[PDB]
Amino acid sequence: TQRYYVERPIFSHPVLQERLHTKDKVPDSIADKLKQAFTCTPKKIRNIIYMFLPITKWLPAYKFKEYVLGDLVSGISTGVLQLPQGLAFAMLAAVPPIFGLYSSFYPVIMYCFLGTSRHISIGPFAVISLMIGGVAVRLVPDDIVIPGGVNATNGTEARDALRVKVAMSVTLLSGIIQFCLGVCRFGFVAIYLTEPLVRGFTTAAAVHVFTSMLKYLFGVKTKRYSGIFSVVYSTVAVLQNVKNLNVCSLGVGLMVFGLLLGGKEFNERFKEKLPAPIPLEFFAVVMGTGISAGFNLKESYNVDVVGTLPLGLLPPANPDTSLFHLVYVDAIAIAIVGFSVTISMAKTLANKHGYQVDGNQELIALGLCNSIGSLFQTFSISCSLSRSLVQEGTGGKTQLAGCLASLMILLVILATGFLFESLPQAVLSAIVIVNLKGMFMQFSDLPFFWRTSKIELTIWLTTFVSSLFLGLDYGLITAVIIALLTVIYRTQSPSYKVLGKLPETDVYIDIDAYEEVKEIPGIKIFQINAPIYYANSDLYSNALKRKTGVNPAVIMGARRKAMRKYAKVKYPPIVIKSTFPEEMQRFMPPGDNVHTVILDFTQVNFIDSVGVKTLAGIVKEYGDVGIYVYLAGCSAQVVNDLTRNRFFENPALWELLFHSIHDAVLGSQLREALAEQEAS
Amino acid sequence: TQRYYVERPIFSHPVLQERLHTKDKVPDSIADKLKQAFTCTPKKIRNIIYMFLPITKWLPAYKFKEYVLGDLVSGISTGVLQLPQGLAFAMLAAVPPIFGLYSSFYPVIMYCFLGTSRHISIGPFAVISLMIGGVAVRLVPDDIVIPGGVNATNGTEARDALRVKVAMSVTLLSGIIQFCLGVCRFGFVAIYLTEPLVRGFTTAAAVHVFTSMLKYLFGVKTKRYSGIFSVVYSTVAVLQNVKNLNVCSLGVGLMVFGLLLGGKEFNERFKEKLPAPIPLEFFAVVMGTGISAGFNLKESYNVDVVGTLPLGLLPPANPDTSLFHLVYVDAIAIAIVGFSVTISMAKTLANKHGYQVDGNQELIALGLCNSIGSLFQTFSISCSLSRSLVQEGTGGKTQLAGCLASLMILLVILATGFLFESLPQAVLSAIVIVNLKGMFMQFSDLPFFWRTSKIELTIWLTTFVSSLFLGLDYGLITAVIIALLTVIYRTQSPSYKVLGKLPETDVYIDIDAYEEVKEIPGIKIFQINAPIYYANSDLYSNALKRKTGVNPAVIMGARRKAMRKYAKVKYPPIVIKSTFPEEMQRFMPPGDNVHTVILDFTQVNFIDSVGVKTLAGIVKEYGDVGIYVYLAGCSAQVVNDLTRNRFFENPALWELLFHSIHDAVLGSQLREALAEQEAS
Ligand SMILES: CC(C)CCC[C@@H](C)[C@H]1CC[C@H]2[C@@H]3CC=C4C[C@@H](O)CC[C@]4(C)[C@H]3CC[C@]12C
Ligand SMILES: CC(C)CCC[C@@H](C)[C@H]1CC[C@H]2[C@@H]3CC=C4C[C@@H](O)CC[C@]4(C)[C@H]3CC[C@]12C
Ligand SMILES: O=C(O)c1ccccc1O
Ligand SMILES: O=C(O)c1ccccc1O
Repeated sequence: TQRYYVERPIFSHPVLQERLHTKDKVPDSIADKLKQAFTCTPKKIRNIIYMFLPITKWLPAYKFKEYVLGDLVSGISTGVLQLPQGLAFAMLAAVPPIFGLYSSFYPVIMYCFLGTSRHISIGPFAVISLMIGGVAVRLVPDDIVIPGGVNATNGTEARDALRVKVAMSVTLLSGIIQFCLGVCRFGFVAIYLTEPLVRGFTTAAAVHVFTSMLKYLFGVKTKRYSGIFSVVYSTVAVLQNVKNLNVCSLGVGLMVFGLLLGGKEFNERFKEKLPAPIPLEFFAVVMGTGISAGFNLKESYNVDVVGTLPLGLLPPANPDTSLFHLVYVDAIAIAIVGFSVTISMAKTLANKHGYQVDGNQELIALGLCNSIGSLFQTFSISCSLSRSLVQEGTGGKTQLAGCLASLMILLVILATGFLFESLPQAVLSAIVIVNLKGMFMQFSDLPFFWRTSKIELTIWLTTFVSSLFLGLDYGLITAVIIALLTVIYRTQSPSYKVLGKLPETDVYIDIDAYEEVKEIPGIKIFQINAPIYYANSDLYSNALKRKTGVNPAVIMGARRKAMRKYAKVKYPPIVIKSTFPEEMQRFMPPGDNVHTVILDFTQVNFIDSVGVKTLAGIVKEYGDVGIYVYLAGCSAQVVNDLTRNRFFENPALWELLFHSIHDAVLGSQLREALAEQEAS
Repeated sequence: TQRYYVERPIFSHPVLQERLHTKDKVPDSIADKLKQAFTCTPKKIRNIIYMFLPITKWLPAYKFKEYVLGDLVSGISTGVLQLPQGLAFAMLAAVPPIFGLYSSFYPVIMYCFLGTSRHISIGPFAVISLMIGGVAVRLVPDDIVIPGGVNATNGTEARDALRVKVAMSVTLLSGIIQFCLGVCRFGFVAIYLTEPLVRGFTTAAAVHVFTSMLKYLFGVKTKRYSGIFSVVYSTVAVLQNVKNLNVCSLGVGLMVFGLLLGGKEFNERFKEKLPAPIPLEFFAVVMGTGISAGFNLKESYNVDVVGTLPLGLLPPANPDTSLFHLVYVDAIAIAIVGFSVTISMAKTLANKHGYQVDGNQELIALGLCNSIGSLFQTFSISCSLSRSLVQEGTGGKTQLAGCLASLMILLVILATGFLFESLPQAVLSAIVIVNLKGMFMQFSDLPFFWRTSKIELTIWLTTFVSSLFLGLDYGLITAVIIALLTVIYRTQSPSYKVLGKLPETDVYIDIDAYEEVKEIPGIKIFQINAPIYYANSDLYSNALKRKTGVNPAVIMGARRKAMRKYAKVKYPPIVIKSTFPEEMQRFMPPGDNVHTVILDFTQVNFIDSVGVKTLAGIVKEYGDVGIYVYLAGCSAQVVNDLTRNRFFENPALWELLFHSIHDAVLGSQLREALAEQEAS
């Protein structure tokens, strides 16, 4: 075995520097640092193509034997869920339902070619649908008259067409913004989305969607509220109008809701019994449409249905740029929110399955998908939380599962779009509510974060409140800023400790922690685990004067008190010897007689101009009353900050630095002993 | 002499903890922590009275012999400057000039009793006057007709009265806000005003005031612009209308401007020749009014003058609360800006003269001053930069200098208010411009901050730009947020270093720095001088895998490449031994053969849940390829973060911690030697 044993002279700063000679670095010209980027070797261009076109990467290396069954089952199980969710989100956007299926096919196909993550199901999203519907209603209210040959029997088809055009324009603008952000390498901002913030934002969005689904379930009409305090206004509106509900719609919605809970719990408790989970949503919609067609609930009890569904695909429609100046803000908000949600899901799924995703490629893929979708009659979309988990939980392994879902959505569009025209809105509302239960389950993080780390609990609660009451567009920004400022709070509330020396060793630990550490007499040690930047210097000085019990101001006051009570280019020395008579010392109230204060800088990352000024003031003031101050553990970075500022214009301040606490202790003790020698 | 010498066993975590026994703390009940606050000893109540009423402190201890002359000279020299500045700021607020003298007397008298700082000259401020004028014009335009018995010969007196009432209401609201903030102990926020931010904000405000003074100097009329892009719009407006200037007003303004520069430079170069500096502003206004009265410039050349000045004080006027819902935002902005500026000046003057100021008492004093001034026909004010520098520079020592200035302003109000009625606006504009030169001089910080610290230069430029183009109300908030986020940027761009061991000692320094440090073979050391919070873990992992040249992913890839090329409750061990055949090692491209990676945690202040997850992933992944990872310098705080999270559910991870880099090196070397022993 071996024991920790080192023998060496006391390493102050000048003693250590005379033993070290700076190395000569190799400068890299900014001109020669650009030439090597244009070698254009086949490997480099192949890597670039692989980066921009991930389909060329994971498709040739497709391991058939263990991917075919999982991909097929996951694709079927996610398409059967994407259909009712697509229709439901279409109605939330104040657009005809067929546009939900239009928006659930083109971007999925494009993301199967341009996407990096291989476990997310891109498609219609509830939050994006809500925001698109809000802007569509804001631009096009229910009071627009068009004399385009239509008689007095207006079916509001013109209003729906204008709303569709508004959604297309804002989607195209959001896609262009996302593409421009992606090519600008901005996707590096996704790292600021901490896990508690994402969980809180998703839960708040889940509450918004759940409360926005109540009017669809009950069947009562209610004007849509968008903006600040939207959730509370919407819920009080639906509560005021609840007296005029539709009994049959509520009954069928509650029945399918209970059936969905029963089936989901059955699958959960019979997980081992199944080779592949049964698609419950498909059975739910089949039952709903069968009953509705059986009893003709559209008119017999005034139970509104999804409506007619035209067939056939549409040729590309070149949009107009006449609405950009009206919806430019909301398009930016849509792009930011969609990218944030999709990057959070892609990152967490990649971490779970052991790989990596690219933020910039995600932005580029979303931008191209949204833009070309706007050319192809499609509104803005992003990743979907519940749908992606359903696709993965059933054995999703590559992105071909999304392609299969897109293909079956195409099949429904072309062939059996008429079959679902009688589906009541209650079934879709209950399906959305039941699939959103997984997001209600995230309240378990409240006691958990309370036990583990209260700062993250504060971030979670602040994000949830800011995204619930205020609009989702600005709640995310507010939560991000609060999360960033929590670091500032942490650096403004550090742990000031006074250290003591373990006997016979060099381990220095807090004096009030372990009952065996003993403070060295005449030497006080202070430690701060935080930088000394502008918003921290004053607190550091106050803590130094309070914890150590050595305040030069009160020392001078007591010295003058004893004085009045008894009576009835070169630089000056940093430490002024105590010009206090020994006879006057008899009238000097007792004290610890501290002769040196050691400052620990091992846990100080940086110091700025305000910090340097405060440190110089501390050194000068403490030296005024004849108390030496040494800095221990000054890293090379902090030494550079001190040198850059005006701290070291007096060369005699070089010797105050040291390398370790024990080095400073040995130096101070040796200096005291040397001063003892010449005393007598 | 003594040499650094320590002999001790290797201190891992369990070895150190078995030698330490936790002390028992003394709990302080939240109930008994409140009882001692109500002792109500005479000393405590005396201290409270001293805190709330600083006049009771520095007045009884007034040292006459060295304060009388300095206070008198400073008070005279600051009153003679406060008068023209008060009149000039009155006209900038779109109120009759007499209200400038009303606002220059009451709050100065009150701050002489309720103020803490003893070197600032409270009074009218250019920025506050500009904002008050902006809100007054916004509420009361030039198109208001009142049929209150006034004939068609309307002198716009009603419009001026409404503007005065608006200013009074907003001033009272701002005063109430300041008082409520002060009693709430909110004045603790003043620490976020770093020096570069304050300097940049003051320079931007100086530019705003200078460009707002051009129309007064030239004599041309120009409608006032308030809000975003106010400076550029105002300067292009005054440039477009310059063709209709008044020659005589410009001539007298330039003459007094040149005289002021000449006299100021004369005082600067004859500083030693004077016992007390001559008041140049008084001579300037005397000359201007003498010439204007001599030639009657009010009508002879259409040179506008300050106008008539009514005498006599006014009885208190109880305001109205009918304008709060219109000006509540601007009152809040006024309060914040005024408190920020005054606290910056008070803090810097206290630091210069060696004492301290209280932010909360400053807020309380400003709130009471503004409120009771609004009762006494006075608009909102705060500290004045140039006036305070003039007061302190001539020998201002206590707050009685402000009282003398208030008394002489009262003398002018009561007796000689008519004498200054013919003073041209050109003289006042040139006086404001010449006294604001000291704020133009602050561009010298650009090369200075460029040389010292580029981050503070970025803060300075961002503050200047955000406060120049955008309005001063929101530029301050934007600059504060940017300054706070610079810390986040600093923690996101740390300095990753790979350390080496100085021979025969225990000093570990960067391997690419000093040419004598030598890396220990088989051991790689990594150090980060930043926390490991959520927005930093990914960069830390990438830097660890790049700098040290030990990437487990590429190691596994190379191992599998050699493999395919050659062929033609208990827990598992953390480190899995390399199941790689020695024959396959012959096909394994050469490497450094690193057997242990040491992570330096001496400069890590805190770690959060994301950081803990990343650290656990690093440990597991590095142990997968048979590479031990040790943590060195884990402080008790970081150990607490790791324990609170789920890092230590496997007790075998306790031994991975250590106390110092050399301890970890010795432990790893000893473990390798022990593994060597049983090999053969
Ligand atoms: C620490 C953080 C929160 C500081 C910055 C907060 C900013 C981004 C917040 C605080 C107050 C917010 C505003 C509050 C209310 C509204 C009205 C609403 O109809 C549109 C958004 C808007 C205008 C918000 C925009 C974002 C906002 C200005
Ligand atoms: C945290 C970092 C990004 C700084 C944030 C600065 C925020 C709070 C600033 C910057 C730009 C500001 C906006 C600029 C202009 C206007 C128009 C005005 O009629 C009302 C206030 C309003 C809407 C401001 C609100 C506050 C604002 C949004
Ligand atoms: O339906 C979803 O998948 C969903 C996901 C997140 C938030 C609200 C939602 O409705
Ligand atoms: O007159 C001043 O002292 C002053 C100070 C700061 C900004 C504008 C100003 O006019």
